[PDB]
Amino acid sequence: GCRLHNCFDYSRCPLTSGFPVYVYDSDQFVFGSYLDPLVKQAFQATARANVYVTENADIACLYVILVGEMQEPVVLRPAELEKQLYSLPHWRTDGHNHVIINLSRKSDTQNLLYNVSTGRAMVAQSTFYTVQYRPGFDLVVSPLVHAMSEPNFMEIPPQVPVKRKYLFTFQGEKDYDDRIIATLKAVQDSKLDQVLVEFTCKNQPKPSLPTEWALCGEREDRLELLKLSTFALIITPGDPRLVISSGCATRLFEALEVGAVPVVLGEQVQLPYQDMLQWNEAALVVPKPRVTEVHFLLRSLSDSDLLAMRRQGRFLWETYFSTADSIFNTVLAMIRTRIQIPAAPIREEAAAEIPHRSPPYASPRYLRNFTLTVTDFYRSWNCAPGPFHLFPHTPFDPVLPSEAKFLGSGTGFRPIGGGAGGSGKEFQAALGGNVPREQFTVVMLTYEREEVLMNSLERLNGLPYLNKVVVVWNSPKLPSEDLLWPDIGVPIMVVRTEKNSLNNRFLPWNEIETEAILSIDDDAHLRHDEIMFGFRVWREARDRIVGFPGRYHAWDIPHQSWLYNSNYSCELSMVLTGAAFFHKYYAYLYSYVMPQAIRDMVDEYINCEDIAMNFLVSHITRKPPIKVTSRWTFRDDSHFHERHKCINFFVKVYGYMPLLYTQFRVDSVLFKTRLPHDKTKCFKFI
Amino acid sequence: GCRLHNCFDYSRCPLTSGFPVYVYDSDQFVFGSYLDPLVKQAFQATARANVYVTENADIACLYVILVGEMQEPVVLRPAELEKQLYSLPHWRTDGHNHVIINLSRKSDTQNLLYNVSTGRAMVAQSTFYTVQYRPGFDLVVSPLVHAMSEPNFMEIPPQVPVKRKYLFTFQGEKDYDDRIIATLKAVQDSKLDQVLVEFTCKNQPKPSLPTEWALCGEREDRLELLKLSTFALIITPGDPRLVISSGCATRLFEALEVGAVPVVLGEQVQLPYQDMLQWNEAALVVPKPRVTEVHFLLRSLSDSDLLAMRRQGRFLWETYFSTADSIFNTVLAMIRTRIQIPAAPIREEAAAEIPHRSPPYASPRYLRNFTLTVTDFYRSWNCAPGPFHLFPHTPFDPVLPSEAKFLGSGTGFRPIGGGAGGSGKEFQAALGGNVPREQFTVVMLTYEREEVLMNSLERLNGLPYLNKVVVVWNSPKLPSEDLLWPDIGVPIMVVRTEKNSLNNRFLPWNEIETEAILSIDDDAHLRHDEIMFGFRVWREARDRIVGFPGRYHAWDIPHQSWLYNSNYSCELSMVLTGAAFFHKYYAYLYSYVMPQAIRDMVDEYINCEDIAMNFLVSHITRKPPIKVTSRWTFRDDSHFHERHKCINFFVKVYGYMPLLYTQFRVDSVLFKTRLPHDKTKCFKFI
Ligand SMILES: *[C@@H]1O[C@H](CO)[C@@H](O[C@@H]2O[C@H](CO)[C@@H](O[C@@H]3O[C@H](CO)[C@@H](O)[C@H](O[C@H]4O[C@H](CO)[C@@H](O)[C@H](O)[C@@H]4O)[C@@H]3O)[C@H](O)[C@H]2NC(C)=O)[C@H](O)[C@H]1NC(C)=O
Ligand SMILES: *[C@@H]1O[C@H](CO)[C@@H](O[C@@H]2O[C@H](CO)[C@@H](O[C@@H]3O[C@H](CO)[C@@H](O)[C@H](O[C@H]4O[C@H](CO)[C@@H](O)[C@H](O)[C@@H]4O)[C@@H]3O)[C@H](O)[C@H]2NC(C)=O)[C@H](O)[C@H]1NC(C)=O
Ligand SMILES: *[C@@H]1O[C@H](CO)[C@@H](O[C@@H]2O[C@H](CO)[C@@H](O)[C@H](O)[C@H]2NC(C)=O)[C@H](O)[C@H]1NC(C)=O
Ligand SMILES: *[C@@H]1O[C@H](CO)[C@@H](O[C@@H]2O[C@H](CO)[C@@H](O)[C@H](O)[C@H]2NC(C)=O)[C@H](O)[C@H]1NC(C)=O
Repeated sequence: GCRLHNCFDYSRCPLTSGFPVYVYDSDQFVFGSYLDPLVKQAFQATARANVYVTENADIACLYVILVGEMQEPVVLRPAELEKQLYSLPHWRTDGHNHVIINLSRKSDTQNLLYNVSTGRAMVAQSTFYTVQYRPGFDLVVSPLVHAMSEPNFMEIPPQVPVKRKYLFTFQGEKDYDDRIIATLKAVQDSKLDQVLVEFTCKNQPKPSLPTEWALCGEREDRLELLKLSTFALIITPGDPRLVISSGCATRLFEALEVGAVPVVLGEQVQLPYQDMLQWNEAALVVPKPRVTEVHFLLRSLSDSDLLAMRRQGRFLWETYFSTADSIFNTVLAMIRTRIQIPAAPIREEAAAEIPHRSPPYASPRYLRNFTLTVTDFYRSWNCAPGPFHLFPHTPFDPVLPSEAKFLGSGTGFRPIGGGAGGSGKEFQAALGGNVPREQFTVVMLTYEREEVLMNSLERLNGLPYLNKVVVVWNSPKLPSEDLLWPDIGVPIMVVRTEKNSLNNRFLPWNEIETEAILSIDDDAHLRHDEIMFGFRVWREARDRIVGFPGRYHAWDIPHQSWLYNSNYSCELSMVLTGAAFFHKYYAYLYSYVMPQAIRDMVDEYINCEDIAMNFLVSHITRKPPIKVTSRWTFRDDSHFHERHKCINFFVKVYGYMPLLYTQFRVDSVLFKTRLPHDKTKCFKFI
Repeated sequence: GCRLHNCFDYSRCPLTSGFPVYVYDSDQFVFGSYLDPLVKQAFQATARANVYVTENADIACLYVILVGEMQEPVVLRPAELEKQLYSLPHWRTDGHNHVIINLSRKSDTQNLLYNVSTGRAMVAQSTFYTVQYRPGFDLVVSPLVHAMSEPNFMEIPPQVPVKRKYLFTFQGEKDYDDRIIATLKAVQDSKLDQVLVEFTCKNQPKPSLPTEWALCGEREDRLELLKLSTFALIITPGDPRLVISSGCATRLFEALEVGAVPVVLGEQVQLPYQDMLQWNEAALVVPKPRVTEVHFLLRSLSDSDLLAMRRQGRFLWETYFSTADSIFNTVLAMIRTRIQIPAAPIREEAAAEIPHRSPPYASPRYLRNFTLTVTDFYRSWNCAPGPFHLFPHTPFDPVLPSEAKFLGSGTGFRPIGGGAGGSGKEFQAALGGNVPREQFTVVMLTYEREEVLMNSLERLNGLPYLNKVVVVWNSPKLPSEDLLWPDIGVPIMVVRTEKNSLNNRFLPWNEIETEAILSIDDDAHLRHDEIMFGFRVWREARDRIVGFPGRYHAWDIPHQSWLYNSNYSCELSMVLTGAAFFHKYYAYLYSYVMPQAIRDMVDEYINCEDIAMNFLVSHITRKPPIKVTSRWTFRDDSHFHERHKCINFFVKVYGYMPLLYTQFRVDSVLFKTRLPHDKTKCFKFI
């Protein structure tokens, strides 16, 4: 049988040449008129927009043809479908480097390609029999539910409380069948916990494969019961030759959508994208012989583990299942990863520099292409943000051991005291730490404050590790020609914004040449020694927000909602970006991967952009931010209530509150310490 | 073909009943006299010692029979081997729940079971043809190299420098053969980098399977060249029916032993334990068609990624390959995990309490059995310490979100201000944080200091969150009957040590009922408010060492070695356990999973136990410790030089320096802050 090492032509697909894809126009072939119109429409829309797609058929590494779900009843005959396949313009003789895509939307009994010879082409679909599944070569994909429609998070029930009305539920109609039915009916009768198990359909059943449990009713009927259940049961078909069915995949989709943790009875099943995804992290898979132990097992699991499973299922669904675009990207990424080609680089925000009248070292980029696609496979596919983009830098890059900088990897390192260590002097003379030398860029948002901007920019004169200052001009009116900008020793670049928005401060501007960004308001007052210590801390904590202003979130018992609080406190949960360090990676994520609703809300209130970034970074890392110094001030009411509303809405969007509390801040080691006369403090006041 | 869902009897193996194993005595059967004596000897030794093994054949979930590598030439005939198998006492009719183990030591051409019917039994061996490999049911295991011998880490070359003399090496003797040979010879001729590739054996080749590259010379000859090479090339057999061979596994073993990163040409191969292990993290697997791109790919990889690969290979080798005991444990663990049964609990240090003459809440235990074996599969098998033990607690347990304690999971939580937050008062009245309420236990080592012990114990009177005090009596002489122990409000338990050793303070005593341990010398002076703040920080940082005394390690340029330093410094790398918090988990690891050489050295110098624990915790987490307060003192020369030697030896044992620098310490949020009169500081002096 065909495998990737004896039916794929690698000569078309060099490692460095990218991943050019050619998509056939199905309207120019007999398939087009018989396709289900919504599938055709959505697929054409997503293929038109995809970055990998090319019109140049001669350079293509992969060819894509949509044969799709066809209208019922299927007019086309298998032999004539085969005849059309073998007649495609670039189906040279055997169809190597072709993937045939057949997306399921409405029918769970259609098996077009069962009697069709596909030569050397790969097949991506949701239904497979053992005689036509080739592991590692074929792809199991999710069904296309939301075609020409959007899934709204507002209708997804919240992740908490962990326990819902029913422990588990099942609805279906149709050797272990009798055993399973008796065991689950006994569980229902005993009433140790509330369950709702039905083995007949009240609403007329949907047509099904011969030995499969049929879906009951409409999609809206099922979600109503699934929204009330902690777990969702998925019983696999009794036929041993059936690897995966569209019905079981639909059940899995509907369970993951509303947060019911799937419980699969039967290990022979191949779940969608199972080659890349660790489904054990999001679903429980149990052998049918162990059905008598399912109730005990489900009762044994802890709340936090169950909640982690629910969260991982939400991630998987949103990233790979929810839209046609996601399905197409997942197919392309699976094929690209199998043949070890890196993802396409993520786009930067090109900007126009406003001309004005008045040594930087840039961090290296794109050093881990192959490592990220092949070596870090698990993190790439099972952790946010996902595998679809290649970033120039990443805060999770492995660091070298302490010895390497002395034994052959010292390029760029600046040890303290040459490796002997030392006191304040040796500390102030070198960055030290566990990573090479580095600079940072200041990003400043300004609006109708033309004079304070000059003063604040002048205050930045002489910062030791400053690469450049980026001034984001938000006002509709351009700066005047008579405005003399100060000479602070580093370039000042004024970038023109296409529209007025607080989200512009987190745009990944092309002008930013450093991993580190210092985000500062145009009227903030920071001493040089605070900035430098914060930079060192961030160098030690690259994946956190490291900043000066602190806030925390509080629970309102009478209303069972969250409140934003800014009193002085002994514990914190947010560090405002009015003065904070963070990695540019998060700017890309904020601008292009974070949900659109959050940015739209930021625009609506012209407020809460810092809260959104804290939400994002806590969601990614599951760690709180770092408070750097003792200061709390750095110098309306509706502006204050808007933030309570922002917090509540963001909780709705994410499904949970990602913020976490910290009960400590950081200071320099020898801060306020009584030293011997030979020693010197690291900082005079910090 | 047999699969686990149609040839395994789960009725013998309930989830809660453990994993009882019965091992046949091979001496009582015709196999025994023909076995290779060293394989037989080592296997019997390890089976005798294993915790899962039982002599009660009626309760056994699994049955193990060693047919092993046989003496060459093989006298026994396949039919007679089959005859003996089907005659085993508990081979009922078909051999269900049997695993046949055939370990390879000396021969790479022996294929005993090729013409043998095994019924429903599983087979664990190193050589498989496609007609006799059943994925998910059979096991690919490593060869038994170190039989009745020990692998010494002293002969393993250091992980750094990353680049060695040769970029890659190959030695072997014997469609892509000509392509590969020409490409690699061209790489050698071009001399962009130094390589040594030989396609004939200078020393007589070892016998090999028909289409396999034969091993050259003796094992000692190969390691000499492998020690000098950054990468090691592994070319798979040309026969498409050969899944895995003992020779390729031997090559992989030898590469992983000395830190040469394997480069495998051919993706059809099944590497050992590949169902559980992510080999992509430790090896590069490349299709043969891409041989022309191998040189570019190997040159592209960065030093840190290559070093991470080397470290992961070291972990995998030491955990699963190195000894016969490890191989047997891996086989048992793979089978146990496939059928979803938890690992056996790790042993505690039972102790005798010395009687003496003068509310605790215990943390819950064993709450994540199924989650750890099935849900956290990847972390369990691909991260240290490994999957072989079940721990009562773990510092990496997931934490709940902020909302859960208010919406149905509030059991044990003590929010600050009821969720509204607050100032010093509300802070001092509740623990707060992100995890439920908790206590800590004090562990105190004493020796010939009978009086200071009384005073120090008296100082502990009134600690708010103290569960009990454990006094580890090291002196050969017992405490006198006239010694009146103080009444400090909590139990004092004096535990008798079986021998005098500093390693006794990290023994996981049965008396310790808490996750947190406060390790304090019997003469240290700590104020109550320092201890409490440290406890809160640790509650926030459960996987770190959190403590007061700080030290750092320095590089000695003239000798290219490490030095221990205790001057005042602006950066730190160690927190001494003379006053520090840590998780009991690390006590289990120190006592039972850490290498024996380290503990033997601690005994030899009667010094350096704190340095060892810092090494361990940094190795596990790859994060530095946390320094809690500003104080540096809490009140011989050879004792000081011994520690330089300890550091160097530990670096030899681990293969690298795991310590990392930190340039900051932690303090309370409102420490030294000017508050409004309504607010109050969290601590008066901290
Ligand atoms: C410093 O701390 C104090 C004490 O925590 C804090 O005072 C609190 O402020 C909040 C917010 O203004 C108050 O809670 C509100 O009370 C009003 C009625 O007075 C309600 O209408 C509010 O409910 C709305 O908002 C909710 C979302 O937050 C919705 O779910 C709800 O449906 C309503 O739309 C809300 O309950 C609270 O009563 C006071 N408490 C006291 C003791 O004064 C103060 O704001 C903090 N100061 C700073 C600068 O942070
Ligand atoms: C405070 O800091 C100072 C300055 O760093 C520090 O003084 C240094 O102490 C070290 C250790 O005593 C000295 O280094 C040694 O020097 C002797 C010769 O004087 C050598 O024999 C030593 O080499 C042996 O040890 C090595 C392993 O460490 C082996 O690899 C080697 O083969 C030898 O066996 C070692 O080089 C160093 O010279 C001084 N430096 C100065 C400027 O004095 C002091 O110890 C620190 N104080 C405290 C309390 O930590
Ligand atoms: C890693 O991938 C990046 C992104 O594709 C590569 O950067 C491109 O390199 C080509 C060839 O030099 C240039 O023409 C492009 O302009 C680069 N793109 C960007 C965004 O800079 C990079 O060469 C790759 N590095 C490797 C393979 O080592
Ligand atoms: C998780 O595993 C532990 C360890 O095997 C179980 O603890 C044992 O439980 C049995 C039955 O109650 C006792 O007889 C043993 O003494 C316990 N061992 C120890 C070391 O305490 C625990 O019951 C399991 N929890 C589950 C399955 O929920």
